[PDB]
Amino acid sequence: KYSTFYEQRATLFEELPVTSKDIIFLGNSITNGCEWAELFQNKNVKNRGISGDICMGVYDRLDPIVKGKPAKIFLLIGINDVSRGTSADKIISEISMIVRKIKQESPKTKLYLQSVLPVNDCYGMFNGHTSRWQVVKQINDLLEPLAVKEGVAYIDLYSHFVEKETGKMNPVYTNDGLHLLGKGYLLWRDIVKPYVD
Amino acid sequence: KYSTFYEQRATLFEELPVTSKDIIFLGNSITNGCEWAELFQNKNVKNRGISGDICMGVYDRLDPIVKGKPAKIFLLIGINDVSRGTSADKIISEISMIVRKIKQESPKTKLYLQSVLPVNDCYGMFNGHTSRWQVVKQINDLLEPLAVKEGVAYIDLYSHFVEKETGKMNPVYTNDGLHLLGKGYLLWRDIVKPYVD
Ligand code: NA
Ligand code: NA
Repeated sequence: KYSTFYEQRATLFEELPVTSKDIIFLGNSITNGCEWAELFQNKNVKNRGISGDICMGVYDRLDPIVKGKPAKIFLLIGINDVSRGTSADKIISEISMIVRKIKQESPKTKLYLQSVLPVNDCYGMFNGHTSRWQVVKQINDLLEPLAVKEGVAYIDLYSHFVEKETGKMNPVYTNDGLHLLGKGYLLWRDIVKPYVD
Repeated sequence: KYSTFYEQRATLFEELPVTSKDIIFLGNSITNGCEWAELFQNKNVKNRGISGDICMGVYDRLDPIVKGKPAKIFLLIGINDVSRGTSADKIISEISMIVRKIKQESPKTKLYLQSVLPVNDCYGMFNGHTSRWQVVKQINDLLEPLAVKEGVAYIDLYSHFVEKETGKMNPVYTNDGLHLLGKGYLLWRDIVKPYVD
């Protein structure tokens, strides 16, 4: 069901042009689930999220995005690779490939690496994801130095969504332990709005 | 997974305002899967689709849409009720409730009833949907008179997507027998673009 949905969205994305004014939100279902243009009241903000996507899935569909030379790319990816048992090291290594590809194909694009969001097992759903809540911090501990090493920005969403007493996502923003309710996207908007306009 | 995703999208929709200039695309995953504003290059076009949605699910979340008094509503719903074994009669009866609610809460809104799209069992997926491909025609045969009886428009997408020799969807537009590839959304755009601008 992922590969067919991936192909549906990816072939649609190849028909929608990307211009140099565009602000791209790129990632998996946490990106897919939002109406980003409405959330920011900005016609230039475009959704390139695909539910279920992994790091190499994003890498393989970069061409219709970088060929447009967009203004900004906000990237949030990785949690689905955690659910497959992939280590934080390999995930960082695959995110590094995405960063280098973008920097070489579109050097004027501003790239923003967003921290992987925390998860919570309290609702008993997506146990492949939520049982590995400790890996989220392992990834972000490596993701921020990668951003500095490559000269791109790092956005700490994690600290605003997490409960410091548990290390898991605050249940007020989620109904399944992984995805966001409307209130979760409003918090996300408040954090990244300065980077958008 | 449907009820949690339904709540995620519905609570997001309650935070996104609807204005009198807006053109709303309302329905299930076939509506959810498109970036409608990009497809028409129109900032006023907004996505209100929810994967898995049924007729009463649409009915129950009408308030944040009709309270904005939008300019146009394009509705495509029903195929998920077919997969649950519901008869065409009851589906038409529930679509009638949606039409009356919209006409009473926002009488200036132009409502466009779109034909249910054909399905195809050739890919062996979504057998609850694709095994009942004959019900699609039963619904559209009742849906067009309902549109005339209520003074709203009926848009025949079915005739452009179907193979006349089979009564099922042309496989060139789908990779699973139910959802659309990018080429399918381009055909949809060509059919309804006159009704949008
Ligand atoms: Na909750
Ligand atoms: Na096909």
